[PDB]
Amino acid sequence: SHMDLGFKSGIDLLKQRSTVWKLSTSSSELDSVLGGGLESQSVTEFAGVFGSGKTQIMHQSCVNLQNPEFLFYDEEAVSKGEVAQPKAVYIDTEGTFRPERIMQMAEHAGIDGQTVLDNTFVARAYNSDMQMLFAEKIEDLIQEGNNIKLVVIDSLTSTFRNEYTGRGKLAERQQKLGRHMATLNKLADLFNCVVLVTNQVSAAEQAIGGHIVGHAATFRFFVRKGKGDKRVAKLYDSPHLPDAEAIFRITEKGIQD
Amino acid sequence: SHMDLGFKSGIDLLKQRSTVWKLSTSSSELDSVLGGGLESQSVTEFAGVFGSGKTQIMHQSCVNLQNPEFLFYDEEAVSKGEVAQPKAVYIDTEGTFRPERIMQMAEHAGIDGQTVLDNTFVARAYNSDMQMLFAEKIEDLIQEGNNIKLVVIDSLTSTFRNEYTGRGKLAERQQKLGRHMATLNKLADLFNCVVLVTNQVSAAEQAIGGHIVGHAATFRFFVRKGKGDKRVAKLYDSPHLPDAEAIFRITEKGIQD
Amino acid sequence: SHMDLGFKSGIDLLKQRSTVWKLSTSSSELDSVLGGGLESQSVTEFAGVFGSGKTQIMHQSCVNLQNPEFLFYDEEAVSKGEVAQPKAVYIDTEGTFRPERIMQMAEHAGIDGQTVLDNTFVARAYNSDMQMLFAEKIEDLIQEGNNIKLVVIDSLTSTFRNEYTGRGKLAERQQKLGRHMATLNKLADLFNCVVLVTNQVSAAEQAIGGHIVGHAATFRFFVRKGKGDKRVAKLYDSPHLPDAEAIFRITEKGIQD
Amino acid sequence: SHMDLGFKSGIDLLKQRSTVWKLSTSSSELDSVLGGGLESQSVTEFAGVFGSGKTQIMHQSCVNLQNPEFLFYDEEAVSKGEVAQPKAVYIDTEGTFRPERIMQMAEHAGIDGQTVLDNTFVARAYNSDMQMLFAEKIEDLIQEGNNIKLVVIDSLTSTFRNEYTGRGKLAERQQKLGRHMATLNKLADLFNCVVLVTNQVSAAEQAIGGHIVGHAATFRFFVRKGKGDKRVAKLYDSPHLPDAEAIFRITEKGIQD
Amino acid sequence: SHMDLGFKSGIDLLKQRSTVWKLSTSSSELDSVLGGGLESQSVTEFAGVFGSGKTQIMHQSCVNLQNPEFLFYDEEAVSKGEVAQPKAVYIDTEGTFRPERIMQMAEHAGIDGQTVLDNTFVARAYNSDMQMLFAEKIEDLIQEGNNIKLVVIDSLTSTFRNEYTGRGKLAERQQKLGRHMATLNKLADLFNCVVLVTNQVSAAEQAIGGHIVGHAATFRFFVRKGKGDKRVAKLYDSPHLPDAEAIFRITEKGIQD
Amino acid sequence: SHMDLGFKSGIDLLKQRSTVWKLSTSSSELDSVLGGGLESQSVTEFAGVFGSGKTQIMHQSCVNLQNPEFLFYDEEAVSKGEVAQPKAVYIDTEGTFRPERIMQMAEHAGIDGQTVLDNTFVARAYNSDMQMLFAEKIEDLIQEGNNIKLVVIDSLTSTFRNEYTGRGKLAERQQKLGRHMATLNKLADLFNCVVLVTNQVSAAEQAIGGHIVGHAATFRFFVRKGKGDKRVAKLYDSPHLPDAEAIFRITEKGIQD
Repeated sequence: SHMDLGFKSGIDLLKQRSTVWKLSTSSSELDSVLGGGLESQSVTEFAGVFGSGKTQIMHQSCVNLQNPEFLFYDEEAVSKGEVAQPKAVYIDTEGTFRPERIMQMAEHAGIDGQTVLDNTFVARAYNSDMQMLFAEKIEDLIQEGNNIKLVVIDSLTSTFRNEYTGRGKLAERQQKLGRHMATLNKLADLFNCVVLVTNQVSAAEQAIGGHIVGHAATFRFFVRKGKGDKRVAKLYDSPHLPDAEAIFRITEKGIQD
Repeated sequence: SHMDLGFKSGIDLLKQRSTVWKLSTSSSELDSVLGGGLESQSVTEFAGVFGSGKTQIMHQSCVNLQNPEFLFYDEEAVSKGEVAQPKAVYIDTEGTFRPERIMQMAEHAGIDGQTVLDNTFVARAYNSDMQMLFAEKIEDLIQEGNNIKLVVIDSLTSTFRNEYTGRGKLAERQQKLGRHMATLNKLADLFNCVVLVTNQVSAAEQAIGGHIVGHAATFRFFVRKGKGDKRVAKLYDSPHLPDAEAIFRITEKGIQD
Repeated sequence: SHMDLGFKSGIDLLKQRSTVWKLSTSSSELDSVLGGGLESQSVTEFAGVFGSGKTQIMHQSCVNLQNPEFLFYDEEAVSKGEVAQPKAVYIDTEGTFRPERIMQMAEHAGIDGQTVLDNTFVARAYNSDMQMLFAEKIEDLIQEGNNIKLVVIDSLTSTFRNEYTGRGKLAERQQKLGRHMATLNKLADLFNCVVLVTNQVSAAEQAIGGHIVGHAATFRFFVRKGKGDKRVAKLYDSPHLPDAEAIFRITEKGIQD
Repeated sequence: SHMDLGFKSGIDLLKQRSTVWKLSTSSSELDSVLGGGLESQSVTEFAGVFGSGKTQIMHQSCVNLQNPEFLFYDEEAVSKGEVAQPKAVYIDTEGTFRPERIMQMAEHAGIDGQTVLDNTFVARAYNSDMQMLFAEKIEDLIQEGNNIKLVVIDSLTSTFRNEYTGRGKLAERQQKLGRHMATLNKLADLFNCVVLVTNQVSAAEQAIGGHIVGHAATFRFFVRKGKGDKRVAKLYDSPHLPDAEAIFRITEKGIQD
Repeated sequence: SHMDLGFKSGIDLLKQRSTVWKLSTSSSELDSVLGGGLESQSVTEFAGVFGSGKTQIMHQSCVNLQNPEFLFYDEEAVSKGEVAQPKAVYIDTEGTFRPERIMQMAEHAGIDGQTVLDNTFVARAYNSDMQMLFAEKIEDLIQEGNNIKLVVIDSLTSTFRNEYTGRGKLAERQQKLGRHMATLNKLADLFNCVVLVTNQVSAAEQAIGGHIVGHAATFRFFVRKGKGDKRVAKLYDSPHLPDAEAIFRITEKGIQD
Repeated sequence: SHMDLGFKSGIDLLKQRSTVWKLSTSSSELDSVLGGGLESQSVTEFAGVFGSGKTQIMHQSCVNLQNPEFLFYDEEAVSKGEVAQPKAVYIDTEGTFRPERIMQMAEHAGIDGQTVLDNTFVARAYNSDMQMLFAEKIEDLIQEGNNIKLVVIDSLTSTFRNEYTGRGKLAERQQKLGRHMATLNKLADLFNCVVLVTNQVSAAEQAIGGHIVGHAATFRFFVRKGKGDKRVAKLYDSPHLPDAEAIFRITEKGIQD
């Protein structure tokens, strides 16, 4: 009864810790910094400038979800049915979803592009209202028998930024964002899935949204452009992992190395 | 089912791509820059100064909609009925609709002007509330048996600009705009129509409304005055078309060359 | 069913045009500048300083409405029944209605004063709420069988200006005003009557209200004080008439010359 | 029918003008400046500094209302029942009602003080909400069978000034005030009574409340202190009376000369 | 019927003055300056710095209410039944109620302390809403049969001051305060009880809350510290008493001299 | 009857004091400064910079709750039943709860860590709404049969601080804060339990939230860093204890000295 009130005993916390599964990024170093891969029941943020690869990682994650081998879990804790026919939701904030990139990534990966597209729900959000409502509707998707295992918010803050210009209404912006973050954390946890969000950085080195976002994101990264198609992801916040940097590349095959 | 919620599988996206039809502008160069013509399912923005041709293109579009040969589409994906007895909605926020100019453009196009007027609904909006409400009521018009295939918003921002003065209400202005842009995209998508919007520019060049408007418009142009009756439309934003310029003219015949 | 939704076809607009009737101002020059007289289906604004004659023109219009020979219309487009037993509504925001001036003007015009006073409804409005509500209640007067054919708002902006002092509530002011402008245009349109409004000006030359008012008034005048009882009305905005000035007098008889 | 809607024909306006009655102020010169006495159906304002005699005039009006001979009216237009058992309402905003002063003025005028106190309702208002609600409830007092013929608001702006400090809420204060003025004029008009209000002045020389109050007060005075107990009431605004000054005194007998 | 609407005839007002009773403060000088003691049907305010004795006066009053000889009234206007089993309500804003101080004052006064504690209702208010609701619930305590004859608000403004920072919120703070003052005056008046409030002062010399409070407090004191155990209460606002100072002391017995 | 209305007689207050129990902090000096231990029916605040020991005290309290020898109470006033099977609520605002730390503290204290984890409900709050709602839901946990005797709010203000930036919202922040403080006090009082909260400090040494928080917290500490693992807890606000400092240490066993 208590868990229905949003509470969890210390024992409930430990138990649920065993049902955590992870999704590979197709990058050795990146998976390593992640301590296995992208964790479920948590929100992972990739913040950087445009072209840094935040969106590539999002597309790559939708493809990988469709490869049974890219999902790592404790067999005696997570049944094979729990992760069967896994579906992905991609909330698109600026029209960044590219089906052809999904195909390309699928092909070079030996996955059926057709299947990734068929199992990835795309929601085009033109304002913060839609963005937040789509997130909440993910429960409805799961209620219609869709095993949503990956939620992608690309991007987390552009609609809020575009709607709240002026530090005179920043509090209203922060509260709405905090509400969205609670929703994102709620579905990662209640539906044992991984939630990923992309974000931008401001002038001195912080992801947009302040602490309201930061205190609510379990894993946080800054993504920088190396030379050429190289990228470096820096994990600077995680509950128990060490801060570390991982280098990788973005090619015709997607995320690699 | 998922579609009921606003989500589209990647496969659905590809499928909807096939039903996109285009409307000619009566200018080869502009049509070529558009990659064929003004696209259904998208919001196309024409931004420029007063007298730059924005309103003329809107009128030309209403006339052209009444000539079957001016609509281009895949006869394998779009039935004749889908585009039969097509009608236009012209939401006029400053009193720019001119039935006599419609008559003229039609006459010179070998199109009956009476037919254009009989199939063009004009909605005079004196404030932003009326403007947004009219846009929402387009669904009610369709539901009455009117095959709306062209929606013109001339102009998109004059009302919002006349109401929200001072950067102290900008947030509210931006949120109302975002709501309007969402509705415009919804009409274009759910009813497979072409949605055109005219807009102004501000001081190195930007269409009024910032990113809330920009991010939500699929095709964006800046229209400039050339010598005499000449004009140049510069497409600077599109999903996959190259950024190019097209020259054309505004004559007694309408848009030409 | 479309007109029920506030939409009108191009054809409906032309048909609309055929039923327009005009009201003489008693000034040959002003009538000429107007293209015959004050048009129904449009809002006509007279802006200027106190004493420029705006209020005098409003009273003169109420008197002239009671002279069948001062209403010009196409007999084959408008029945004598539509313009029969015409009544006026005068919404007064500063207590400028003078029954004695009505009497004096009538007498000197060979019109029965009592008939003018008996067919002129006066509404004293002390704030914008009353002002706007009276305008909306004009529809109710009509249902009860009153052939309202002339609506006077003297003055248009006095109350809004007295309530929304400070450019900090200007946005709300502009929106309330836009709502009122829409209602005034609706009365003129739906009930085929002439709507006149008085207004003030400010510096380097503009009627109070900005574009929210400007875009919503079809005929716009600046009225200036000439020498003695002479006045000059300058039409600087109309759909198709030329910009021109008219000189007249305000005498014991009312508007003349 | 049109009466229900707040509208009145020019004829009704003239008619109602015949039912106006006046209340003597006990001062010959002041009664003369007033054109006979304080008029019913109008709001009369007395603005001045503290100690200028405003409150004394309010008390003297409550006393005089109980002497049948201090009410002047057209016996052919106003019935004796209309002015029978007249009662006053004194809305007290700073605890200025003084029953002993009523007693003193009454006896010195040969009126039974007990009768005055017995027919004078006092409403102590501690904030603007109470002040306004009390004024609206005067209608309910009349609806219960009380012939309310005099309404005193002492003072009109006191509570508004105390509540709306800072000019960032001035618009809200001006609108609330405008709503209050509407109510005061409504009771004067609908129940044919005299409404008196006291007010303060500020820097040059203007009653507090601006035009919102000013356009809504039919007769306006500035009361000044003369030598000793002498006072001068200056009428600076009236519909058809000349602007003039009246000197009078405040003694044990009340207002005199 | 008029009283039901909040109005009172002038006769009513006089009838009410006769039922006024007073509560001794234990200080000869203070009682003399008050005209006999703390008056019922009025709000009495003691303003000053921390340690000036405001709270001690509140405590002494709760104790004194339980000694019949400390209540002064006219037997012909107030029945012994009306003042029998009197009870006090103490609204505590910072946790200043001290049962041990009550016991002490009682003991030294020959009054049973348990009787005092048993007949004193304490309400700990942590914010303005609770403070305001507690005052309104006093009516409910009375309806339940409790003869509430004294209400202490310690302090009047602490919560309001803690919740409202910025001159841009001052308007809302003043209106909430005005609503609270209305309630305090209403219970003093309707239930014939004495209402006491403590307040702070600010720079030049005024009690916090401005005129909204000042205009609504019938008796007002500034309480200063003298030498050692001495304190001076200065009555500077009363409807009919002279402005005067009372010196008293805060001792083990409580208030004395 | 009055208990329902939120009022407590002075006798109720004394009787209430009789049932207060205290919880050991495992620090002899700190327990001494506290007059015995953390008191039920009160809110105790620990303010200090990050790493000062606040969160550690919260964890140590959850652990100590499960050792009956650490709860001190009057057996004549409090039954073994009231404190039997006590449970704790830990509202986690930044993700600071650590089950492993709970295990370690228990283990080294001779307490079964599994028992502590099993009887401690954790609530992760990502915004002020959630934070406040969990607090209120504690009534539900108790209703469902859980003997909640310890409530931890870690931290009290990080969410409010992250949501309300700028002085233009400070009033709204203070009021939300006030409501939350009232709720915390209410559960401490009604369910006879200990309520602990952690807070930050700013600039000239004050806990965040100002007086709105300060006035509502019965025991207030500023916790600072000594040398190495030493810490000093300074009690600067209590109802009857002396202001004093207690040095303690944070080690593998937990809070000690």
